[PDB]
Amino acid sequence: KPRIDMHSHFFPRISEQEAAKFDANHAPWLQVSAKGDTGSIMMGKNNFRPVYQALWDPAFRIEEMDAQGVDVQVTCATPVMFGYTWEANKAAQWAERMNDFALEFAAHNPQRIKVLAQVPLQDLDLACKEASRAVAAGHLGIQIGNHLGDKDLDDATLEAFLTHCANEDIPILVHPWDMMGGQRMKKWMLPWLVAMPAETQLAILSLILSGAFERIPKSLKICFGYGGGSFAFLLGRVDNAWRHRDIVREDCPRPPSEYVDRFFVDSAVFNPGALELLVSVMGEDRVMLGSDYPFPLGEQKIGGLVLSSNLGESAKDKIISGNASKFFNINV
Amino acid sequence: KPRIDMHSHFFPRISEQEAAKFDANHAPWLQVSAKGDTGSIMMGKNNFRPVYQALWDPAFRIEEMDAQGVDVQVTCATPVMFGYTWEANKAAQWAERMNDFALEFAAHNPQRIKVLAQVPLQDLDLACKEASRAVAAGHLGIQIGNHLGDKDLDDATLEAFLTHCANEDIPILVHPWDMMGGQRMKKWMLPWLVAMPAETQLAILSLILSGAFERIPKSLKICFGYGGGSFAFLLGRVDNAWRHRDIVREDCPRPPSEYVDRFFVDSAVFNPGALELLVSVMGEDRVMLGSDYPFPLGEQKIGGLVLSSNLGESAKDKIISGNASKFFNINV
Ligand SMILES: [Fe+3]
Ligand SMILES: [Fe+3]
Repeated sequence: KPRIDMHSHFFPRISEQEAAKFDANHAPWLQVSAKGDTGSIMMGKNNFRPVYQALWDPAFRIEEMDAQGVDVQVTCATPVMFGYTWEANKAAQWAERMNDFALEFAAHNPQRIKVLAQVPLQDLDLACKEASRAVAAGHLGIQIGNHLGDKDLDDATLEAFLTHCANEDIPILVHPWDMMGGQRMKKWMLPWLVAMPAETQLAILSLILSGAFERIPKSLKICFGYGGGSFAFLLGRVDNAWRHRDIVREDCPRPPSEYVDRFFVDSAVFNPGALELLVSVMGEDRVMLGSDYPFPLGEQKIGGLVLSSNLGESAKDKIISGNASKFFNINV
Repeated sequence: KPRIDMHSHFFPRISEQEAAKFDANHAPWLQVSAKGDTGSIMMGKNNFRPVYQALWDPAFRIEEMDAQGVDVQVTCATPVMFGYTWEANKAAQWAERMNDFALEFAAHNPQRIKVLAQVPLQDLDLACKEASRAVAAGHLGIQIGNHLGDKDLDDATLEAFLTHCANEDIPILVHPWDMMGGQRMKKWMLPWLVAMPAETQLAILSLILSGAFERIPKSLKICFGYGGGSFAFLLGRVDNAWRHRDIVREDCPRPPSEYVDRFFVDSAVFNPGALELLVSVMGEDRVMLGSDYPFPLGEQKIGGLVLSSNLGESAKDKIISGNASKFFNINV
């Protein structure tokens, strides 16, 4: 039964001078070492993130895919690539480049590497153009940040985007980015451990409590990275809020727990017990295998947590294969 | 078999005339209505927060305890009473009276209503003796906000504040306030559902990943509110990042999950699976029973979630009674 990892990232071959053509210092580019096994993602003239070959080089990535026993990998842009804050034409031009770079990457092996597209999400019209064009060009769906500055997914622009994709049977993966906190989580990767889960939970709850799921067609295929943050665990607090205060219930007609059937989440939660609570809340039909490859905080043995757990026979195949197969309509 | 609820709040009988002796601009005061069953917390002249009798009336509170099954109850100040932004000598006096009004509330019935004190935490020195006075005065411990502005618990002054408390054996309850978010979480009580649990997790992670537990004595008795937020669910992700990045690891010599035997959490998690995970992570000797009385979002039937769960009879006694009895020094 072919293992599918749906959460993985790539970054293309962009030079410093090319990035500068979009933005002096907000546009990302890749610095590769001369040997070319290691390198670093660069913000203007500034070190952003240390990385290795599997991120840019498809040939290298394929061996590591064999090594982990991963047949098909659905990879997407690095959240830093989004450029949601720039001028729309510059960001729309950017997204066409990146999504093409992505097809170029997967040309190496169409059968085993699948790509998701990015969109200039600050401008609804250019975003809908890109979403459609890129799926036409071969992408299996779209990856978007969880918020545009102070605009959460409850915002009419982000709804109208999701409504678009639902109507065109385009699947969406939502990745947290540009985390809250300001000047509080500077040390020990706290952004990744505190805010990122809260960001994702806020994404989920923005749709639930705003009554977004009532307005959006039930045919939308939407997924949340990293086990939907800390949603599942705090769900009971949400339901309690919903029942005992009216301002929590105004725009939401059903108990918030009833909306678990309207979205998906991936398996990356790094704990046996958290995974078992996840499947208790989400159901075996709504969890997919994501690893966050090939970043240091991604599950280093892909499928490790799932394959070693004590869940259904059917359920295990579902999470590692069955669910991701329908969701992205990959040829099984 | 004595039920102890250790997470509850009060507000005192403060006339604006006694409020103005400190401030008529930020210093909050109590407005008792017609009947005398609804009241209001006023911010000098305007309406901050409306509440019902149970918050300010001890006599009424006793009766609702009697109806609820609660035999002993530990109550602490409401977050708006903290004024950690105020001048160190203003707050040192303001806090002294707030803990006096506290003790006046507890005076009615000391056997059953116990009190915890607030401090001018923005000044270590002023806050330190204030704790000692209040404990010598009748309070069983102290209550602090999780963070002071951009200063989290990884801060030396705070760490020293906790070290003062460990030394002089004063137990602490940490309560999230003034939530992160900026201009984002506006409708549906999102600050209280997303930000709040994230604050508490951060407070816990701040001590663990900084290595603060390597310096603070094992004798510190410190509790985190609301089940430690999303800590227990996300602990696996923190262990995984520790294992895979050197910056996460640098100031924390043991794995993060090792430190769960250094603090306590309350049981306000509103979900039976969340609770069993919480106990699985922390242990039955480290969980205490909290309701967050009398706020609407606090548990309706105090203890309901514990008593209707799959835990050891032995285990339910420790949560309901045992642990709170050792932790606070309450004659059963
Ligand atoms: Fe990722
Ligand atoms: Fe509280």
